[PDB]
Amino acid sequence: APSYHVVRGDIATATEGVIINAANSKGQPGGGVCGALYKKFPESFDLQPIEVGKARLVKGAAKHIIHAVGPNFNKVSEVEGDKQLAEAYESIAKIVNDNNYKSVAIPLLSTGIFSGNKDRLTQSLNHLLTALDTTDADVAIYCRDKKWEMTLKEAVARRE
Repeated sequence: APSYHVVRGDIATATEGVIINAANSKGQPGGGVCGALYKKFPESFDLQPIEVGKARLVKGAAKHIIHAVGPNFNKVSEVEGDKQLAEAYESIAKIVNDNNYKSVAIPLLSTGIFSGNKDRLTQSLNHLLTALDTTDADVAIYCRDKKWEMTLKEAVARRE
């Protein structure tokens, strides 16, 4: 178990060695970041069909990226989204150790577009910490909004 760092930036600037993005069984990061990532790295636009629970890395000549399957809680029950959330985090956590990373840019999922309505970043964070507690690497979390760097700082402070 390491520390936690927050950076307000974008996926298309997440030069942390490694990036995780949503992909789902469609291969495509739901929302809009698909466009930024394409605009700077069309090589990560693999958008292959992926399995359900499995994360697959994508091998962009511009940069290596990681693509993860997030369940849509909006049309998946708590039982299946619990598993799929931990399956994503297992694929990620195993990959982190397999590749022996010290620090990784991991965004926060299930936070509007997959969740639909309820599950939040506080929760996905909790589970992301649980998976990454299993390493003594570090965890670097972004989002371009600023309220999240405040709240994540506040909780990172209360986490001492």
